[PDB]
Amino acid sequence: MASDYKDDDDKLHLILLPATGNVAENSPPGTSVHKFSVKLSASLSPVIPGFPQIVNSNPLTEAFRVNWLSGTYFEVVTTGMEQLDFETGPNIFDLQIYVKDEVGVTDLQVLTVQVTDVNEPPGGTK
Ligand SMILES: [Ca+2]
Ligand SMILES: [Ca+2]
Ligand SMILES: [Ca+2]
Repeated sequence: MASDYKDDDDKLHLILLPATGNVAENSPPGTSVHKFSVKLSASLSPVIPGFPQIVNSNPLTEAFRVNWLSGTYFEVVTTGMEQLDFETGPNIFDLQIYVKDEVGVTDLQVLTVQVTDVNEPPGGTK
């Protein structure tokens, strides 16, 4: 009926199956965690600034954003409103990302973000 039908073949989909992310704790500011690509639409029309979209996240975590590098290439950037601390406890969170083109294409995916403990500098507060 529909499930048997290859619905994916006759529709546009993102390049690089989603989705994983991993950075060395919150040590690097504004450093991309992972990059994802989108298949070129037949229309190939340009998209407005702020490529769609972050719909949800697994709490408690605030330090991520979407960076549209160009055309159909983008990556998630770390260190936003607040920084992430390993000592807090949580090390992984899933981000529900919604993707929409100008033509009206749609796709929802989950992006896991991992936090890795980073060693403090040899010099610092005594
Ligand atoms: Ca740590
Ligand atoms: Ca630390
Ligand atoms: Ca450490």
